[PDB]
Amino acid sequence: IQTERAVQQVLEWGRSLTGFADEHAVEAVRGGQYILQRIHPSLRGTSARTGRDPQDETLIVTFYRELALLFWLCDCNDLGLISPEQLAAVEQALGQGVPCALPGFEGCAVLRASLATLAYDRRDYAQLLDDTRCYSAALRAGHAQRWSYAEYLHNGIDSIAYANVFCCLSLLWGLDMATLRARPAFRQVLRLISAIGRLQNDLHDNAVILLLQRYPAMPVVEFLNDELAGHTRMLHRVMAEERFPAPWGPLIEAMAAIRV
Amino acid sequence: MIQTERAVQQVLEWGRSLTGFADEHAVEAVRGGQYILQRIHPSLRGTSARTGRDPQDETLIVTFYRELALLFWLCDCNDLGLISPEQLAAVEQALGQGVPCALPGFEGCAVLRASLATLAYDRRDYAQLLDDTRCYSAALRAGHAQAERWSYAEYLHNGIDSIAYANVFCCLSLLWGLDMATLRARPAFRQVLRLISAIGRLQNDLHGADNAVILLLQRYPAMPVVEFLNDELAGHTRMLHRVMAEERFPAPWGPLIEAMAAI
Ligand SMILES: C=C1CC[C@@H]2C(C)(C)CCC[C@@]2(C)[C@@H]1CC/C(C)=C/COP(=O)(O)OP(=O)(O)O
Ligand SMILES: C=C1CC[C@@H]2C(C)(C)CCC[C@@]2(C)[C@@H]1CC/C(C)=C/COP(=O)(O)OP(=O)(O)O
Repeated sequence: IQTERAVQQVLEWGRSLTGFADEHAVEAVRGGQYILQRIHPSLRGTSARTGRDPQDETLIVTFYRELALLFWLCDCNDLGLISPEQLAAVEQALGQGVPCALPGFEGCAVLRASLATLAYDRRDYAQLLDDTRCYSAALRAGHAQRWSYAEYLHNGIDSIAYANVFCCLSLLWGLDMATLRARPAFRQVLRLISAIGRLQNDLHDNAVILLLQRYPAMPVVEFLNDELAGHTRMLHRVMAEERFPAPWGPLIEAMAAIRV
Repeated sequence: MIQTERAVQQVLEWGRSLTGFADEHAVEAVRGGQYILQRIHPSLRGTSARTGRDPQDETLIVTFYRELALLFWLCDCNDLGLISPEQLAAVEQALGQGVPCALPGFEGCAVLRASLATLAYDRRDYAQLLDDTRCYSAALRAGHAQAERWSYAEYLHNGIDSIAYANVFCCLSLLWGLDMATLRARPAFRQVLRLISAIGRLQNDLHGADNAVILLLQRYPAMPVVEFLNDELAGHTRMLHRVMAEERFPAPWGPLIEAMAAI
């Protein structure tokens, strides 16, 4: 599959989601192509064991649809694209992997049914449902926020959705994240790359704003930038000290620079 | 409960086998240790029938106090350069690997470590203590190494290890059979561990070796450093409270974490 075929396949499915915008499909495919391209070499290697082809169109489009779903949900929250009633119904459906009870959101059932069918290790599917609920809640709790930088960063780590991205990749290509999750070190890296992602976004409510409202005289911009530097170094140190199975090393690095 | 001065003397007797050990190390260890044991005493009484570990066992108590004195002494070895870099490295090897120290003047290390191994209710806790000892050691040196200054993030991550709460909890679990090795399998438990440790680190830096306050002030002179940290400390406390509520950890973990927050 090239690019517009993927974009159109994501867009076609998006028509079954009220509030879906073209950009949700376009940016999901662009970000998704970026990640898959950076981990391709590592993937084809594991392809021997799993039997999951890096170029499998079905797997690629499903991965892109999950990314589009994440972008769409974020806008639904930040921009009120759909009603609060609709959002609650959609989040309930996506979090349990069942059809939405309200009309105009058939895409939820389609995507989740697909993920269940394609899950290499079904434990990743349950984990994805879990990450979806966490994500939904972090978007809501953050929108409704008095917040300390610590609490902000803790919630932001879940609202950035990197955990969901990793879990979807594991689900489709059999990357055994369900097993790697048991290692405290892996969990640590997950938190760091996510915080990196959250800071990069807030810098590019939001961190900068939150700290400015509270500390008018604080160089919040440089501070937050040092924080980003700080987290990146800690990520590297742990990446070395620990040795994660392909394609996790290139994947984590890919996520760190997705600011391209 | 062994009398205070009798415990101090027992800690001091062992401490005499560590170059640079000072009376203060034993005295402060017994004071902090008694504070902790008194606050979790009712709980330990409750688990004693199951474990066979008596809250008033002098051997267990003195051993816990000696580990606390060890941590105080190590902090000073770094902070005041009581021993040479070569001697500190050898001490870290013995305490972090559980082997005899290759250099003379530190017999107390292998002695305390051997007692802990022998006394461990669940031997996993001993290996955990060795791990926590390595983290604590590395953190003391990293902090002291702190030129290119650390980010607040890097500081707190390191201060979480340098505060030694993990070590204290692990030693308690080893001695009184508190099943920390199993509880550590729960993500929520590991989170409260990082939380209570960050809390202890912030409180220490504010109340009264790189310091959070002097750190943020040298890099961000204009920012209201102290105000910020006090806000971050309240933030960690709120997070801790909610997790402790959501999750209902077996006794004595609730009282133990509560006691550390107030110490
Ligand atoms: C919109 C996005 C497209 C997909 C893309 C991938 C490929 C997953 C790589 C990471 C970035 C991204 C998810 C990208 C951005 C997603 C999104 C709009 C983030 C907005 O912030 P978020 O963490 O959702 O919380 P908040 O609502 O912004 O507070
Ligand atoms: C490890 C120590 C022994 C036990 C003691 C109790 C009894 C729990 C009371 C709280 C302190 C402590 C945990 C104590 C801590 C030793 C130590 C000096 C903690 C401060 O961190 P440290 O590594 O010294 O870095 P810094 O010098 O504060 O920058």
